[PDB]
Amino acid sequence: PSQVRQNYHQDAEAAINRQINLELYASYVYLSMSCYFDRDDVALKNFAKYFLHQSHEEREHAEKLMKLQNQRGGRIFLQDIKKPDRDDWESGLNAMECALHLEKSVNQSLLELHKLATDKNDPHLCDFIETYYLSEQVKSIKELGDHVTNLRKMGAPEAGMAEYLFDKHTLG
Amino acid sequence: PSQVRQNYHQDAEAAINRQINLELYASYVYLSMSCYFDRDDVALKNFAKYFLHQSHEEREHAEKLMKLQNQRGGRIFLQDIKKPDRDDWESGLNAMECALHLEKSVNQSLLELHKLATDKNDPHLCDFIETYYLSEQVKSIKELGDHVTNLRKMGAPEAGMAEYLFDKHTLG
Amino acid sequence: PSQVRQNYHQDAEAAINRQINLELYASYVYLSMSCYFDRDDVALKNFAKYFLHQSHEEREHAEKLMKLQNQRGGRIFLQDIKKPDRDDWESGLNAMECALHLEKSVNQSLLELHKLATDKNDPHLCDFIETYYLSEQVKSIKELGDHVTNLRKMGAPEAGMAEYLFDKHTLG
Amino acid sequence: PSQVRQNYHQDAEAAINRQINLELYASYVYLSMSCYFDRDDVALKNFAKYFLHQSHEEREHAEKLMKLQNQRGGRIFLQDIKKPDRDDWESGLNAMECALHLEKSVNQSLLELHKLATDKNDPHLCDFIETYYLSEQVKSIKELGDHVTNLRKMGAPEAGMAEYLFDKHTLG
Ligand SMILES: [Fe+3]
Ligand SMILES: [Zn+2]
Ligand SMILES: [Zn+2]
Ligand SMILES: [Zn+2]
Ligand SMILES: [Zn+2]
Repeated sequence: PSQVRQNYHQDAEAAINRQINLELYASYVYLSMSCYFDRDDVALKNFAKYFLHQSHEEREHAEKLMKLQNQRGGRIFLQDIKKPDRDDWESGLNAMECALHLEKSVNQSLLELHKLATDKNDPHLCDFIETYYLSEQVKSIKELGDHVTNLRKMGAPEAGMAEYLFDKHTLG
Repeated sequence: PSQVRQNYHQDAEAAINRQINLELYASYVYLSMSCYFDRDDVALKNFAKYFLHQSHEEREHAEKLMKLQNQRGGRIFLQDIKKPDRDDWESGLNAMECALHLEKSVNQSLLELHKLATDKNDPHLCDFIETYYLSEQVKSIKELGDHVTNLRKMGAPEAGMAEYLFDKHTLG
Repeated sequence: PSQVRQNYHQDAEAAINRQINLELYASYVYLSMSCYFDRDDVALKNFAKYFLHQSHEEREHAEKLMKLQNQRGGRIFLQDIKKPDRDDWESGLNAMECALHLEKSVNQSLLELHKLATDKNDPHLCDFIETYYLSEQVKSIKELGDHVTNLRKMGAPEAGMAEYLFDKHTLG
Repeated sequence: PSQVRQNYHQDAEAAINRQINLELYASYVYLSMSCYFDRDDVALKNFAKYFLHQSHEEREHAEKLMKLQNQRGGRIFLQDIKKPDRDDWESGLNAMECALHLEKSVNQSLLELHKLATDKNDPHLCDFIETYYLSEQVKSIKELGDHVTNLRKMGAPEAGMAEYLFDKHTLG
């Protein structure tokens, strides 16, 4: 038992390691999206910048969880970061929809984590998740949903100027 | 009789209280519109900001009338603020048209107020309405009419990019 | 179902709309108080400023709840804002006592909201209420109780100089 | 007929000269009050400063009317400035009450002036009175009424500390 460990159940430790892997996976998905918008046959620089920023933020989310694990006396166990589900994201709209789907999955994992921490009466972990993760995810889900709504309304992907003007105004 | 009261007829007092209720109602209508444009399936941030600003301005219009009432020795009598006529405003264009209709109704109430004050030979009240209310309403009616013209001309609500580009250029 | 909605029960949505109506009502009560202290036969400018500030803060509390509702994929349903229970608040002390009573009622509604959100396992909503509403209400209840204690101790409303000197020192 | 005179009836000219005399009289009343509060057996410096400021403002009101008369091609005819009704004003409260009475009389003369100008279809004169005189008088009446309310509530003149603390806080 670690000298610092107190009120930190092994199941919470395991769940945090699973959450760290999920955050790194999301970063890598966002990186793939960012790479796709940089292709010469896609050529949407603002979409590329948006998703690269999202990748870096998710890397920060993972590192903050690692700090939490070490702070509570648990031991980080890293696992393979699986490749994203596709290399061709097909459009700005499609990419935003997939990012929405991803963000809601991460949100769902965090809610399961919070329920475990509440079941284990770990108040510190609950408040950590509440303060640094759940509100951020709610904001990001709302942002992505707004992006999808606007793109769909503009006629994306079929209306040729829709992704181009969205890239300039909203993401520029 | 209030120690300050002079040349201030009870009918004018009643009309001012009615005007205060109308100004608060308009604020609450604008608030509902603002809430509608913030929905994830509408997602027009500049329309939301515009109508929230309008709500705050109408709240200021009401409070200025309350100050007038107290200044003249009349007594403020507040009434229920009725809910707006709808929660779904259906489009930017529709919202602007309804706001135009509302602004002209408020204008019509103020003109009736000015006619009453002229009939009662209350010069101070007439000049107050003229200086702080009628010109503002004329400017706001003209602004909203211009907004409606531009949106209709752009093809709103059916042309998908019309509300989006109006939100960025005119209201941004 | 809204594209952003996740772990947000319809009962919580309804309770938030009820909370929005309660916050707007409180703003309107504070506005009426503010109007009363501005009367020429009351003439307590600092009491008027205090309650007007309180009205604006409660309007901000309502708008923050509206933002929450839209963020979680729920739909705002506005209701009539009922008029305050009286137009004559009779004294500074009486007004402070009524404001204390109001603040504790709002607090009681928020605690019921938090209990519902805990029953529904909605951690985000619980933390939102905890972070932005409950502590503010505790501070405001304590402030108002202190104001009442000081006014009662000074001999208000019967001691003529008590409300006057409280208006200058504490609220000035 | 003056080369500049246009739409300026002789009755309006006479009424303006009467108004100029009334404004100078009010200045001289305020001066007498100011002198009274400077007496060694009264010794209320802030009451003295208040009424001296009021005297200077009324002198400015008279001079603005003189400018109006010359601007419209009328001829100023000055009359004796009658002495104030008393040299002993007996208290701060009594002085404020008399000032309220004076301000309302001046207000009543201005409303009669506005009615004459409206009967004579002199829009410029009406707007001049409305813009520079009626609103100022409404503000001053409300201020004096508030002062009287506060002094009466504090127990003035019988409560010894009431005029002293009002002089420091409100008029200081
Ligand atoms: Fe003191
Ligand atoms: Zn994350
Ligand atoms: Zn208005
Ligand atoms: Zn509140
Ligand atoms: Zn004057």
